This record gives sequence, C-alpha cells and structure tokens, in this order.
Amino acid sequence: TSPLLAPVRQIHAFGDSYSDNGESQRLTREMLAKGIAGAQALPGEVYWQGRWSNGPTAVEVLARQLGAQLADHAVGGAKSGADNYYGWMSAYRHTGLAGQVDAYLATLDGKPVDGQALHFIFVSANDFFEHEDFAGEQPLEQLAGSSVANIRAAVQRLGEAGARRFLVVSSTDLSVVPAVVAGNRVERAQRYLQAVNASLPIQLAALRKTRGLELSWFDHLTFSRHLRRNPARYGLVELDAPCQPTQPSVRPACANPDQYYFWDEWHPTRRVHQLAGEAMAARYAR
Repeated sequence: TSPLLAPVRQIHAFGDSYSDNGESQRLTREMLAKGIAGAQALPGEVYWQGRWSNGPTAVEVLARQLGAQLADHAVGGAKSGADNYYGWMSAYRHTGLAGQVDAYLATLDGKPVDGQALHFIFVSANDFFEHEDFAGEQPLEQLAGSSVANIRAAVQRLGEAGARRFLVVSSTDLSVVPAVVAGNRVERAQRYLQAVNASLPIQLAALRKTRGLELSWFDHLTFSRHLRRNPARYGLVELDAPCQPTQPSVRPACANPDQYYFWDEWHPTRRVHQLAGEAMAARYAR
C-alpha cells in the first residue's frame, strides 16, 4: 500500500440515489407545489428521511469517518449528463451530474472553489436504467463511452473552476440489482459496467496528471464482490431479496434490515452504505 491521502474537512458530493441525502425530496416537493406536469413525491413513504434507503448513504458515512462537513448535491435519478431518469424534472431543473456541477459553480457567490474540499462523484447507474427502461438506441458500448465522457468532463469542469481534490466512484454492480435480475438484464448490466469501469479510471488518470489533481478512484464492484462472496463475515444474510419490496407494489419490510444487502429493488441498505463509506474512507487520513 501507499501513503494515505491528506485529511478532508469539506466534501462536495455529486451523484444519484446512491448519495442523495434529501435533494430529490426537497426538489420534488417544490415541483409538486408548482404543479409541474408528471411530478411525483420522491423517494416516497418507505424511505428514511428522504434518503433512497433505510439510513444514511455511503458519502454521509464517509463524511463522518473523515471528520468532514458534507454539501450533498446528489439527486435521485441523476444521469451523468444534464438530466434525470425522471424526464419530467428537466422543465424545472437539470439535475444530472452536469446540472449539479453547473449549479455548484453558479452558487459560489463570488468566492473561490475550495481547493482543499474533496469533490466526490458517484453516478452512471441511471444512464443504464433509462436506456433499458425506455429503449435507448445507443449500443451499450456507446452508452458506456458517453457515461465515461460525461464524468471526465465533470471533473475537467470542476478542476477548471479551481477544484483540486476528487474521489470518483466506479459503476456499482448493476448485474446483481434486484430490478435488473427481474428484468432478465444481468448480461447487459455486466457488459455496460465493465466498459465503464475499464475506461473511466484510464481517462481520470490522464486528467489527474495533466491538471495536477489528487484523484482517488473507488472500485465499488470489487468492494461489493468481496461483501457478497463472504457475507457472514459482515453480518449479511440476504443478498438478493429487497428488505422493502416496492415492485409491483409496496409490501411490509423485513424485520432484520441490517442483515440485508438491498433495501428496495435498486438501492442498498443502510448497512451496505455503512460498509461502503468505511471502504471509501480507507485511502484518507482522519
């Protein structure tokens, strides 16, 4: 192993439901109040305090582990580009990674970017979900290319504005997500996530060197493969069934959520987010 990275006192997080700590709930309440066509309350009733889980997301745990404050810009459903899985959102706000970066940089209020803040990026799953659910035409190899390009451009744009420090999370293992299994889409997920996770770290390594950035890459796939191969070691029992079923309809939650991998058909439990946040904190000194 190499030396731990310097401590972190401020995180700015950009991403999707795997990071959101209340933005989709705030924003959808605003959209409902304004009467925006097609709006829905997200995430819904069977979720903890606006998180798309039964507890804090991995980046919230990472912030606690590192002794950092967290500004969490992530929005449930966010894609790697400008917009969201929920297309009805775009009329009100661009909540994809690109839109989160735009809003972050447009709300500095004449102040510089903090060159010591960790810019945390965790996105791409909705690129895939949207493609599969609404028959995107791009072959999956092209979709992966566009996800990679979008994330690289976000880092470039953040660095351009003064950001120096980044943690970029890989694709998660979309191939074991309950909704993907139910969709019979395991192979498609495998192919998409391997293409993103092969190309993205190569692109970020080039950019890190060019622009003199500190950029950590977190391999969420390696992380989840290790949990799922040795579940008892982590106190996990159920790897496949959602604790809180929502498809086709909501049913009562399991009694033992801390022994479940998945909360609903797409999102991990608070326990898995805890292990993920701890894992992500491993490259940094407290």
